[PDB]
Amino acid sequence: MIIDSQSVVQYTFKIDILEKLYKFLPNLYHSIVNELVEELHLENNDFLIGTYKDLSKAGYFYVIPAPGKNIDDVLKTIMIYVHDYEIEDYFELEHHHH
Amino acid sequence: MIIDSQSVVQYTFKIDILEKLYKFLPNLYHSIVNELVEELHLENNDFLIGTYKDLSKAGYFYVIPAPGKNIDDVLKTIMIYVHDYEIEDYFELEHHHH
Repeated sequence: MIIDSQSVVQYTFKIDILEKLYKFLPNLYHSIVNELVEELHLENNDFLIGTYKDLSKAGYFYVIPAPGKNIDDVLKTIMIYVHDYEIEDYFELEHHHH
Repeated sequence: MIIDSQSVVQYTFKIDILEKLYKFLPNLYHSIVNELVEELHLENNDFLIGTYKDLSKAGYFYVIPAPGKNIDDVLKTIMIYVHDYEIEDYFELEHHHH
């Protein structure tokens, strides 16, 4: 059974480029964020990550590192996966939307 | 970047039959607990689980459910995997050790 409990930290990590993608191509944003979260979970066993329900927090992720896992290492891993989508590419065509 | 943080709960779940296995067949215990943790992580994406470094806590696991995940559901899942090892079997032969 459960015999004890203690507080652990849950971080809110803002990923600027994803928040901006959401503002411009929300549907693409949804696709990328869900593959991102799935792949991070499939390839990493030492942290939890997820989106928030509030759309005002689109682009923000909750992050919970396992005991003994360095939060800053988790962020580096998340960003490596994020950079791989080369989201910068999309903003180059945003002007067609004016 | 990190823009906020909050406290989340980390539970200590004692698994009696594993604690008892550790007391009698520590090496088997080590093998089972490490496959258990690996399989729970591979097949479940909504909670973190792990052993503690203190051997006095052998048989106890830290458990951190993702936001919105019901801790009691996590325990049921853990026990399903634990029961599958049929650890009761081992204690039947413990008397040969007297």
